[PDB]
Amino acid sequence: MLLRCRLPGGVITTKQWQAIDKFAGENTIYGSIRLTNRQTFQFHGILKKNVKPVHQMLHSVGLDALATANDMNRNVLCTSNPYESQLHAEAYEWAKKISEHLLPTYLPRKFKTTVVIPPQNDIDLHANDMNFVAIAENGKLVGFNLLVGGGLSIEHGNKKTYARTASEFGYLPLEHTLAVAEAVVTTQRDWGNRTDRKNAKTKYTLERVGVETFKAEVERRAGIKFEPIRPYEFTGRGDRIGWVKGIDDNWHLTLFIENGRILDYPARPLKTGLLEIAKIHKGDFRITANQNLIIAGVPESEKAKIEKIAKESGLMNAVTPQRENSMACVSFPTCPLAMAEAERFLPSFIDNIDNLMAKHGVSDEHIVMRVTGCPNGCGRAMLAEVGLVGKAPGRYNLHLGGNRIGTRIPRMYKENITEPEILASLDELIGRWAKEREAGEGFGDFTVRAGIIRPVLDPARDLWD
Ligand code: SRM
Ligand code: SF4
Ligand SMILES: [K+]
Repeated sequence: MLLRCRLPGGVITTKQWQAIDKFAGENTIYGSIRLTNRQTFQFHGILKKNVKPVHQMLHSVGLDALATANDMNRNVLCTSNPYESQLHAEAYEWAKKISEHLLPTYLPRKFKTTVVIPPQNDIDLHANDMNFVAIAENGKLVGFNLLVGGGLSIEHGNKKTYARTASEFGYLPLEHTLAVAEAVVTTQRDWGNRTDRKNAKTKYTLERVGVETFKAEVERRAGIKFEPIRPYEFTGRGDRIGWVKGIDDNWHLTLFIENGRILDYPARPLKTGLLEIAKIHKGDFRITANQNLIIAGVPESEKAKIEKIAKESGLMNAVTPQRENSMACVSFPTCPLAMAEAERFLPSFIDNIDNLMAKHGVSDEHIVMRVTGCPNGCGRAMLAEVGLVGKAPGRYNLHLGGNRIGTRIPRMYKENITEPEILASLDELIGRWAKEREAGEGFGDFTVRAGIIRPVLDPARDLWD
C-alpha cells in the first residue's frame, strides 16, 4: 500500500505522467499522486490485487521502482531549475549516470546522493551521504566538489544519534566522477557500523574514523588526488514559482503544490489539470525537491494554453512566500512511524504563521519552516530555520537557528510543546526579528545573533544540550 518510483533528477515524460495518473486514480485507495522531496512520486493504498499491475504499469512506460530492502540506494537528486539553464541537461545526464552506476555490495544503511548546481541548494545537499557540486566553465561542466556525510535522522532522547551536515573533500575533474562515487560507497560499505543500525549511516562512520582518513581511502580506491575546493556559494533553497525563461525559446512553469499532494479537490481539480497539461505539453515535467512540479520546456507560443489550464485548475493559486518555503513529510494517515501530524497539519499551521507575518509587517518575507512527523526527519526539519519534530499527537520539539541556505542544523529551543505554545513563541520571536533584524538578515541567523538560541557548530559533539 506504498510504492515509490526510481526517477533520477525528477524528470518524467508526459507519457509516463498519463500512465501514473491513470493508475493513481483507478488502482489506489487514496487516488493521489504524492510528489516526494527526493524528486519522485508515491502511490498510497495499493491493494494486494494491484501490486503486480503497478510494476507492469511502470515497466510499460520505462519506469522501475525496484527498491530497496536488499538494495539500499535512494533517488539521485539534481537541481531542477538552475539559473544557468544550459547546465541542466549535462547535470541531469550525470545524475542519471550515477543512479545507473549504483544499481545492484549490500550497504549498512541506505545511501543518498545529489548533483547540485550553485547557487541553488534546492536538493538540500547537507541531508545526503554524497554530493557532487557542479563547477562549470563556458556553459559546460568541468568537474565537481565532493561533499560527504550528511544525514538528518535522530532518535528522541538518544544523544548517540545526531543530524550532521556534509563535509568538503575536494574537487574532482568530471572524468573521475564514477570512480569517486564508487569509492565513497565502497568505503562506507566496508567501514560502516553494521551491528548498530542506528550508528551505520556514513555521518557516523566519518565521525568515527575522521574526515581525512575517509578522504584518503577514497583517493586510494578512486586512484585520484582531490584538488582544492573550487569556489561556490548558495543563495537559497526555494523553487522558482511561476514562469522563468529557459534555453532557446523555452519557458519553465513551476507550480506550487501544497505538500506535493495531487488530487482533485472541490473547485481545485489539480490532478485533472495536470493530466490536461500532460496531454498538450511539448516537453517533460520535473518533480522538485520541494514537492512542486515544473512544466519544463514550454515554447513561448504555448505559454498561454498551459497557463490557462493551470490557472483554471487551481495550480496557480497565489500563496505567500512563507507558504512556498514551508514543507512537511507525509506522516499520518499512511506512515506507520508517525508521532505527530505533518502534511495534514501544515496548511492550517502556515495559515497561522501567515497571520503572524502580516501582524509584524513581514508578509513579503519568508522563514524556511518545516514539519517532520517523527525524528527520522523526512520533512528535513533539521535543516530548517524553524523546524518542528513530532513527539506525540499534537506535540513537537521546536528547533531554531538554521539558515536560509541549509548549511546549519537548528538546535532544540523548546521540547514537547503544542501548536498554541509554538505559535506564542514564534509570535514573540518574529516580532523581534521584524524590529531588530539587519538588512536582509534571515530569521535563523537573527535568532543566533541575538542570543535567542546557541548555534550548532559541531553536531556530533554539540547538537544536544
Ligand atoms: C515521502 C518522504 C517524505 C515526503 O513527504 O516527501 C518520506 C517518507 C517516508 N520515509 Fe523517508 N521520506 C522521504 C525523505 C526522507 C529524507 C529527506 C531526504 O532524503 O531528502 C530523510 C532524512 C534524510 C536522511 O536520510 O538522513 C528520510 C529519512 C527516513 C528514515 C530515517 C533513516 C535513518 O537514517 O535513520 C526512515 C526510517 C528508516 O529508514 O528506518 C524513513 C522512512 C520513511 C517511510 C518509508 C516510513 C517507513 O519506513 O515505513 C516514509 C513513508 C511515509 C508514507 O506513508 O508515505 N525515511 N526520508 C520522502 C520520500 C523521498 C524518496 O522519494 O525517497
Ligand atoms: S518523518 Fe517520520 S512520520 Fe514523517 S514520513 Fe518520515 S517516518 Fe513518517
Ligand atoms: K510544495
